[PDB]
Amino acid sequence: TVYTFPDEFKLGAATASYQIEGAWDENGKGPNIWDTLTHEHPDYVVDGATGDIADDSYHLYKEDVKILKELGAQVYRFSISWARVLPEGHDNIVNQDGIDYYNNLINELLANGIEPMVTMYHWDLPQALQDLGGWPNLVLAKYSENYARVLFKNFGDRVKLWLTFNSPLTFMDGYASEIGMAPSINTPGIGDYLAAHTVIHAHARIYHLYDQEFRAEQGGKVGISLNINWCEPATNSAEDRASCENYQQFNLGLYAHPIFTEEGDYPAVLKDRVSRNSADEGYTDSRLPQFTAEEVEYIRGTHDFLGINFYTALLGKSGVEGYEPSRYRDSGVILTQDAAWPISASSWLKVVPWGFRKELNWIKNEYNNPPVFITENGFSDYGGLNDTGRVHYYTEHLKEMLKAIHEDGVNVIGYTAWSLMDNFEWLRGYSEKFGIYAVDFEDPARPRIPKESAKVLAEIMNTRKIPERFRD
Ligand SMILES: OC[C@H]1O[C@@H](O[C@H]2[C@H](O)[C@@H](O)[C@H](O)O[C@@H]2CO)[C@H](O)[C@@H](O)[C@@H]1O
Ligand SMILES: [Cl-]
Ligand code: NA
Repeated sequence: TVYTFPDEFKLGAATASYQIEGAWDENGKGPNIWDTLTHEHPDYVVDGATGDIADDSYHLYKEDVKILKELGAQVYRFSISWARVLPEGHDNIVNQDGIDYYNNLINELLANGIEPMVTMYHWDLPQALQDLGGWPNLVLAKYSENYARVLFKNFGDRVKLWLTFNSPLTFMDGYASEIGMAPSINTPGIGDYLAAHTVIHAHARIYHLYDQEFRAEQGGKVGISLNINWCEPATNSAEDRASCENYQQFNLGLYAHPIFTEEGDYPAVLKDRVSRNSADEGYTDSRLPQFTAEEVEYIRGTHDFLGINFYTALLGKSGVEGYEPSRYRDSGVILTQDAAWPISASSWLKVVPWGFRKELNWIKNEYNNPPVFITENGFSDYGGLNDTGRVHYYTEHLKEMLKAIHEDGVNVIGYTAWSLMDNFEWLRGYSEKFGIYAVDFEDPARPRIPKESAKVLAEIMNTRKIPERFRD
C-alpha cells in the first residue's frame, strides 16, 4: 500500500513559458524581462544563451501533447507568457494571437485526455511593468488582477486548476543582485522584500477576483506554488533547531504565513528580526513592509490548495552570516550542504530524498494539512538518455512522498515532474538539463526523445505504483 498512488491522485509533468516557447517577438508578443536580460546582458548567462527559440513550443505544442500522451500524464502544468497575451503589460491591448495559442494548447490537451493546469506568472514580467519598478512597486497588484481576469475570461471554461505565482522566493531575488535573475536589480534586503509584499497582495487580489467574477460559473481551484528547501539541523542542539525553524519561516513562511494560516500576516520571527536589524543599522523604518489589519484579513484564506516546488536540502546551524542588508543575513541561520549527499549538474541541488518527507510534515503541521500539489520536483545532469541519476531521484522522491501520504497522513493530491523536456535553464542557459525528454538544441526541429526517466515515469503512471525493482 505504501507503494501505491491514491486513486484520485494526479500525475503529470510541467514546463514554463520562457523556458520552452521561443517565438519571443512573434505575432505581436511584447518584450519581457528575460528577453531584456538575455539580449542586453549575455554575460550573465552561460554561453550567452537566450530563450529566443528554446524548445520552440510556440510552434511545436502539438509535439508536446504527443509526448505527454506517450508518458501517460493525467495533468500538464504550463505557464502563460504575460507579454504574449498583454504585450503592453496593462490590459488595454489583448493579443489575439496569444489567446489563440493557449486555446490551441488547451484544446489539444483536452482532446488527448490530459488536464491543463495553468501558472499565471513564472518569472516573465512584461518590460513595460518592470520600467515602473516591477514587483517592488505595489501598483503591479492591480495590474496582476487585470491580467488574471483576461486569463479567467478566455480559458476558465476549460481550465479548472490555476496557480497565481511560481516560486516567488526565487524570483524576488531578481531584486537582490546586479548580475542575477531578471531584472538583475541590486536592492538586497530592501527591494526583494517589497517585491514579496506586492506578490502577496497580487495573489490575494487574483483569488478574490476568482471568487467574485468566475468561481460560480467555472468551478475550478486557485493556488500558489511556493519553493522551499528542507533545512536539517547541523547538530541536534536546540540552537541549531531554532536556526532551521528560522529558515522555514524566512523562506516558506514569508509567503505561506500570510495566506495559509488563520492568523495571517508575516511570521513573527520575520517581523521581529528585520525590525531589530533595521534599528541596529540606523534605519528610521524597518526594511520589512507592513500589512494593515484590513490587509491581513483580506490576504488570509486566499487558497484552494498549496503548490510546492521541492528539489533539495541544506544544513542549518545557529548564527548569522551574509551581507548587510540581506534576507539571508536577516534569517539568522548559517547554511551549508553535506559533502556526502549525491550531486547534480546544479551547484545548489543535492539529492536528499528524506528531506522531501520532512518538508511535507513541516507543512502539514504549520498549515493544518492543506491539500498539497507538488508542482515541481526534478534533477539536473549535463546530458544523456541513460539518466540513472534522474531515475533514482524520481523513484526515491516519489517513495518519500508516498510515505508522507500513507504513513504520515499528509494530504498530497498531485505531482508534476520538473520538467517535461530539457529547456532554457535561466542563467545556466542550455548547460543544465532537467528534462525527462531530451531536446537537440542544435536541430531546428527540436525533436523530443524519451530518456530512461521518461520510460520509468510512464511505467509508474501506467501501473499507479512504484515498481518492485525500485522498492527498499
Ligand atoms: O531552475 C531550477 C529551479 O530553481 C529553483 O530555485 C532554486 C534556486 O536556484 C537555488 O538557489 C535555491 O537554493 O533553491 C531553489 C529551490 O528551492 C526554483 O524555485 C524553481 O522554480 C526552478 O525550476
Ligand atoms: Cl522486476
Ligand atoms: Na479579453
